[PDB]
Amino acid sequence: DGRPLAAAGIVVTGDKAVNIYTSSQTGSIIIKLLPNMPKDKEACAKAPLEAYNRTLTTLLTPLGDSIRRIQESGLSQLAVAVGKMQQFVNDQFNKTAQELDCIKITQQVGVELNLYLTELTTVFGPQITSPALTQLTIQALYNLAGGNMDYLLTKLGVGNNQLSSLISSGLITGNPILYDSQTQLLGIQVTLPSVGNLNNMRATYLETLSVSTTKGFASALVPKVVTQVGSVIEELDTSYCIETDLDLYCTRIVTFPMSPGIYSCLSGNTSACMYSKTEGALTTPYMTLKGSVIANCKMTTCRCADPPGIISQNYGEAVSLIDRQSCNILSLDGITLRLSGEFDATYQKNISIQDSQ
Amino acid sequence: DGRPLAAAGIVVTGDKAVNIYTSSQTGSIIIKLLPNMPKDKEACAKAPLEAYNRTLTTLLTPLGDSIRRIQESGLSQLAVAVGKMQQFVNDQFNKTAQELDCIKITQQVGVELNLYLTELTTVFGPQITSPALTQLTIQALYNLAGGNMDYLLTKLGVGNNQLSSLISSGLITGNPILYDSQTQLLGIQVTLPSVGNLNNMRATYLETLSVSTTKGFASALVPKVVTQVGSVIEELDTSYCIETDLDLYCTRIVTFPMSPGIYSCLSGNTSACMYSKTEGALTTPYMTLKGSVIANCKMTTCRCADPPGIISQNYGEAVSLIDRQSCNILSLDGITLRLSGEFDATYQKNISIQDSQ
Amino acid sequence: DGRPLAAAGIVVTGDKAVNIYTSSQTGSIIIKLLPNMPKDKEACAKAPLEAYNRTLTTLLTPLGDSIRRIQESGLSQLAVAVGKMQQFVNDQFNKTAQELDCIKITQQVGVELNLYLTELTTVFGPQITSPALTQLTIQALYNLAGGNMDYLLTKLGVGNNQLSSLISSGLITGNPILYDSQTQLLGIQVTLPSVGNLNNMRATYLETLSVSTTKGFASALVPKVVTQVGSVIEELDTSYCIETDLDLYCTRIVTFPMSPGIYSCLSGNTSACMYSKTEGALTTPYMTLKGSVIANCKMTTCRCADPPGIISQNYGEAVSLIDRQSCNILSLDGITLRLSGEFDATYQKNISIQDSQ
Ligand SMILES: *[C@@H]1O[C@H](CO)[C@@H](O[C@@H]2O[C@H](CO)[C@@H](O[C@@H]3O[C@H](CO)[C@@H](O)[C@H](O)[C@@H]3O)[C@H](O)[C@H]2NC(C)=O)[C@H](O)[C@H]1NC(C)=O
Ligand SMILES: *[C@@H]1O[C@H](CO)[C@@H](O[C@@H]2O[C@H](CO)[C@@H](O)[C@H](O)[C@H]2NC(C)=O)[C@H](O)[C@H]1NC(C)=O
Ligand SMILES: *[C@@H]1O[C@H](CO)[C@@H](O[C@@H]2O[C@H](CO)[C@@H](O)[C@H](O)[C@H]2NC(C)=O)[C@H](O)[C@H]1NC(C)=O
Ligand SMILES: *[C@@H]1O[C@H](CO)[C@@H](O[C@@H]2O[C@H](CO)[C@@H](O)[C@H](O)[C@H]2NC(C)=O)[C@H](O)[C@H]1NC(C)=O
Ligand SMILES: *[C@@H]1O[C@H](CO)[C@@H](O[C@@H]2O[C@H](CO)[C@@H](O)[C@H](O)[C@H]2NC(C)=O)[C@H](O)[C@H]1NC(C)=O
Ligand SMILES: *[C@@H]1O[C@H](CO)[C@@H](O)[C@H](O)[C@H]1NC(C)=O
Repeated sequence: DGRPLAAAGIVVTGDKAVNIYTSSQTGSIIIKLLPNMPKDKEACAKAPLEAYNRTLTTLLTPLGDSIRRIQESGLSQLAVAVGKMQQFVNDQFNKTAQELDCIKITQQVGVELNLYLTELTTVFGPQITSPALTQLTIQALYNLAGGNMDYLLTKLGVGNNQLSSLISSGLITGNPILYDSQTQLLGIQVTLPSVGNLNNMRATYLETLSVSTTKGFASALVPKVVTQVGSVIEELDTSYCIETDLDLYCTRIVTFPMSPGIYSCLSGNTSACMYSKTEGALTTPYMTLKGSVIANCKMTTCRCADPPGIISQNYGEAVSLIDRQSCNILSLDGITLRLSGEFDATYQKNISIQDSQ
Repeated sequence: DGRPLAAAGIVVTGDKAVNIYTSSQTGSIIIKLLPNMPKDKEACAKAPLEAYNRTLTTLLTPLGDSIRRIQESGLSQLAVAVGKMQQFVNDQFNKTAQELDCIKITQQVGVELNLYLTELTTVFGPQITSPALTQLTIQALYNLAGGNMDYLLTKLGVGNNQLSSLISSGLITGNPILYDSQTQLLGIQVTLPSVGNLNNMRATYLETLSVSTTKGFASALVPKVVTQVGSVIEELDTSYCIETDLDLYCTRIVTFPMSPGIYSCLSGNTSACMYSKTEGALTTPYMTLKGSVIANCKMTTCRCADPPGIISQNYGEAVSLIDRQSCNILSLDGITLRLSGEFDATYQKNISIQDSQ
Repeated sequence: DGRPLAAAGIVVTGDKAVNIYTSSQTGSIIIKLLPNMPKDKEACAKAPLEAYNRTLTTLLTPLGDSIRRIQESGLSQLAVAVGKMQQFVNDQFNKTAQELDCIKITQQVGVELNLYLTELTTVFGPQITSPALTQLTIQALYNLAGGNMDYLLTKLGVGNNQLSSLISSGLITGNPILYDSQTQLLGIQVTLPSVGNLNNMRATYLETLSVSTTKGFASALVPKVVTQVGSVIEELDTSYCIETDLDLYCTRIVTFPMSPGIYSCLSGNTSACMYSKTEGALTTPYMTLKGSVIANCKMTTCRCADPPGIISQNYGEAVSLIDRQSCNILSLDGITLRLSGEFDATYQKNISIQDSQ
């Protein structure tokens, strides 16, 4: 649509793609809670494994239960000394020899065992923590697509330029359907969608400030969201769509035709537009948008606190932009928005080993 | 309601129960961050404990802070050698004897400790992580109910058939209200609802495809949601209800009467139904629904690329109901949708010990 | 607004402040996954470090991947025995000596290393888990504001009495934008608002019960949400606002004027109020509210099961409140709610060390 209509008081808040989808595809992820241990060097490993396999059931038990409830619905003489004493220390040192191995080995098994639990909870946290559907971690999906993400999406329908969008959409969800307390096995059931992107159709979001022109009583009449494919341009009933920043995942596409004037305006012309005054006294002659503020500097007073100055707008402008680069600290008769700022920080740890005696 | 009206163009997207609820019940979970240690074996335990108790405060300090901020508002001669040498290795080995014990005991205490923290954060993750109200993990609800779930639900009003529903609802939440940094004590305050299920009442969500019948311009006129108790059938104002898959958790029940024609239609008859044509050119003739895709295959070609052949229909039917069995790949003109798919995967870890000497 | 209109059937569900906001401020967190280790005492720490630095990549690799995808778019003789024997046990014990140290040190480096991963995932869980925008944990904000929470809120705009609110708002979000697998460095980009609290303006939520007065058909006509600055009282279009419990974070303040009758009513007068009867047969004559229930105890028989009694209002009252203090178990012809009740429990762990020999 462009923004010549900006001068008409019509501000474009957003433009987005449109797609039809279905939660038809499906999949299952079967988690193996007890890691695959090496053959027999367990006598040592038995210690930590127990602690682990314990919290494990201390954790999952409830999740399991719920799953159920839901589903239901003398040189010669003394020389003897050297004989014994010598053989003895050998035996002792040997005990100590391997006695240092078990420790050395359990030491490692525990740590590895511990890493796995936090890894596990990090990845399937949602599922581990609730019986209902839940968003899937980026890790989970990936594993599910056996590291071959290119493959999965292609099956799903979207391209890379729709991954985050898809993710945030909250369409790819999963849930715990099985928990073998004895084998320590967890069965999650993912649910993917089959997005089918329409084409060359884009929904466009519209917002309107109280412009004067006709009079400071003016406020153009247009819909909130309109879609269009070619010359057609009808009002889109978004009620049937999940709406991400970039895409619009709709189950259906119900729409409505609009006055000929409306079309005429929204499409290049400005005059066609029909203002009016439903607005109340208290309505604010400015609005926020993408970390910026679009305001009818004529209707009020655009005072810029940082670069001192009044941000005025001559005729033809209809509405000013005011953003990070134009001004740095706006003030619109009552409030004071700060249009710029930063913060940096680092998160890190310093380990401190305590020597011993 | 049934589906004779499917012939009329009235597709029924869903049926759900209805219950009034009140966030009146309440509870408090008081966590003890430092595990109950055994009395005396400490000297060894102090090392790991310190580290843990350290990160504990590193994690909870901020959370603690916010809570405040929020609330404000020679046979004889050489024989001697054997005497000393002997007694000596005895003492030394004995040192090494118990010196191998501490290492063994802390080795254990560390792992147990470490596990408890990831357990702790998995269970009370939301709470530990934000001062506001947050969904309760299944594990926490359970603990709170002292393992006796049957008891709790009984008090909340619901039965097992509503457990998943409730959890999904988001009505059961908790928030931190206490954090003794010295004692290492965390105080969560749970808030449970008091759902009182209405009886024999059921809301039914309706949707409508552009049927022809009257002319390919047709499209029945009916509410989007209607509740009913026996012969009574009015429009439901869902604005006052958390909407779960199987249940509707409302705070009130606001409804409106409908045209006698409407009641006639929705209730068996089909003739009473009054169509119209408010739809626009771009409105798609096929909606989507739980994996399948209902569509007016009369209104557009429904080619199925998998088992080939046009899914057709004719007279009396109204709309096709392309299912997964029926077809594996729809093609409603311009947009091909997968209606079936699958994926499986396994999550498991292979520990890999290292040896010593 | 008060409650003299409570006699008119107008119940006030809530009162909230109003503020303008703009996601203009921005910040960046840069995590260091591998802790700062001590100089050359690694030989020992190398073992656990390996495991840790492994699971790290195991975890972050997908996240790192998605980020890319998105961004692309004989006294003399035997005396000799004592000579060697003695010297030997010395050397041997000494090995055992320091062989007991590495085990002591890695014992620690492990636990520390293990905690930092769960801490890390606890803190930047959302960010680690998804490439899209996600709520920031309290611990992250804190860190970002260098422990100096007061300064931050000052820059953002709200006061301490708006922290809880702000967090809940969900306006403060962050998202990964960089994962240096080699250095093991994560790069989160936070986004904070710049709420500019409007002043003395307040949005008042209104709801109405079917009062009789006129007749058990009455049902006053008033908006759902009205704002008011001084004597002005127009209807608010909350459409443009995030709605917290305490605050209303809007992007704009659209409003509409209301009949002079309306104004007259809402502002003290009761008569001016224009009732009607759009209500259906099935509409309930009582609502729920913050753990209590406002009801027309004249329309239905209000009976308190617990403290027995027939809660009943009287001419001019028009409605009743029924608190926890008032009653414990309310009964509204059909349903019974638990206006009160509690639960308490504790969560804690008991470590059980295993002895050795
Ligand atoms: C490694 O070096 C960093 C330097 O950035 C150290 O960071 C500092 O450590 C303190 C203590 O953990 C951090 O937390 C503090 O917590 C108290 C709560 O009692 C709070 O009042 C302080 O405001 C602060 O948040 C602190 O953020 C941080 N300070 C600075 C100037 O960096 C880190 O501790 C070192 N690693 C280790 C293990 O010591
Ligand atoms: C981990 O702990 C679970 C907890 O039960 C163990 O599972 C039980 O195993 C015993 C013996 O194999 C069975 O009699 C039980 O029926 C199992 N389940 C329950 C609930 O008791 C599991 O064997 C443990 N795994 C390891 C390696 O120790
Ligand atoms: C060294 O040898 C033994 C073994 O430790 C000592 O006798 C006690 O034995 C019991 C049972 O194992 C242990 O609980 C005690 O700790 C041992 N005491 C000591 C001091 O270790 C014996 O007393 C020791 N003798 C020498 C010379 O060190
Ligand atoms: C865990 O760490 C906390 C924080 O350092 C310790 O708390 C201190 O405890 C001492 C003794 O009770 C008090 O005098 C201080 O006032 C406490 N400081 C804070 C900030 O609470 C706590 O004692 C440690 N616990 C253990 C078992 O090590
Ligand atoms: C942690 O693991 C990563 C990946 O396994 C290691 O990264 C490699 O680092 C070497 C140099 O040390 C580079 O030559 C490789 O190209 C890196 N590979 C990848 C995939 O990044 C990293 O070295 C490990 N860090 C430590 C301290 O062991
Ligand atoms: C600690 O005691 C409680 C008793 O209420 C018990 O339930 C719990 O299992 C014990 N802790 C451990 C780790 O067993």
